Amino acid sequence: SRKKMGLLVMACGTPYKEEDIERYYTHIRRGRKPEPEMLQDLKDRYEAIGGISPLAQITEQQAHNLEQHLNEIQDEITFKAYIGLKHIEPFIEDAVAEMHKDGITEAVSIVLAPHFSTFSVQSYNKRAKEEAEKLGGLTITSVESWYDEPKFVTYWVDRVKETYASMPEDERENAMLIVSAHSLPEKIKEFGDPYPDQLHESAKLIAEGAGVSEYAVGWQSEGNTPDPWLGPDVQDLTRDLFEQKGYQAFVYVPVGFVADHLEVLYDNDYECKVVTDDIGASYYRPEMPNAKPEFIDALATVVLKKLGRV
Ligand SMILES: *Cc1c(C)c(=O)n2c(=O)c(C)c(C)n12
Ligand SMILES: [Cl-]
Ligand SMILES: [Cl-]
Ligand SMILES: [Cl-]
Ligand SMILES: [Co+2]
Ligand SMILES: [Co+2]
Ligand SMILES: [Co+2]
Ligand SMILES: [Co+2]
Ligand SMILES: [Co+2]
Ligand SMILES: [Co+2]
Ligand SMILES: [Mg+2]
Ligand SMILES: [Mg+2]
Ligand SMILES: [Mg+2]
Repeated sequence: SRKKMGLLVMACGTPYKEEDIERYYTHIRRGRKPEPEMLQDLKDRYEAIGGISPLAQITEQQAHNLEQHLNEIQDEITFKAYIGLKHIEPFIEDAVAEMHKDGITEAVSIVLAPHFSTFSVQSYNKRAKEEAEKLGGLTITSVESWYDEPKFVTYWVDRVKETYASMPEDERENAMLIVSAHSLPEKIKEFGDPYPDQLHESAKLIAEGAGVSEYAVGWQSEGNTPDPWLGPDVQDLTRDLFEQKGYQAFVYVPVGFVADHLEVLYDNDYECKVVTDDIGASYYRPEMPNAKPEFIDALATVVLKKLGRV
């Protein structure tokens, strides 16, 4: 008799259509509606990267493929996936309430972001556990980080190796690897937040496995509050490294992100590409994991290790 468990898969969320941009960004901006010029700019950015609908499908495909793969690779537990999002429905609290309604009493959760931080992961896990306590009769064990799962490191190692192998010889010998995640306010350091240290370790592990001796760590997508954010930003970092040593190719691995959305398809593939085009360097950014089987198997291993079953 297989034990039934909920599988709570958490992520940032995306709009589902253009008419959701206003409410999604209002939520991100803590209740402040974007001005009309910003709404129009955002619509244009989503159009430029191919549209909203495909981006909105990825978390669903990740959760569905993870549920089915976990149920196939072991015989003790039957998982059912529930998606809980930060900035649009279904919200984290909606997902926990659905688990409770459906008779789930025991769940494991994972955030689709590999590094722990106090701003994101800790907040998602605390929200899920508080809703479970309010409803009663349900407990959640939560994954806190997974950047160091060997199967996840290997996903990026093999993509980097392929990109370097594809380069002309002069590029391969004069290239720079930039490994990045979403910036946060520097003030997280007051709490001892390990997020920066974990990004640096991701970068070390990926460069090491791929045999890439020249690499750098940067941040992207910072906000505009007056307090300093973690830097350097990838755009400034790229230009500075070019001025120092004249690299002919830049390879971007935004390891903090696991799915296509604006902060990769725009903040790397447009904003960093503007800089590389300006300095005459080639631009490379290997594929995001999305719902590919190699990545799903890494996530399933993370979950089963957390439960002590591997
Ligand atoms: C809020 C937001 C946007 C606009 C974006 O592109 N992304 C991501 O990639 C994440 C993880 C989050 C949150 N967002
Ligand atoms: Cl936590
Ligand atoms: Cl953990
Ligand atoms: Cl951790
Ligand atoms: Co247009
Ligand atoms: Co136009
Ligand atoms: Co199916
Ligand atoms: Co399937
Ligand atoms: Co550093
Ligand atoms: Co952001
Ligand atoms: Mg319409
Ligand atoms: Mg750990
Ligand atoms: Mg920006």
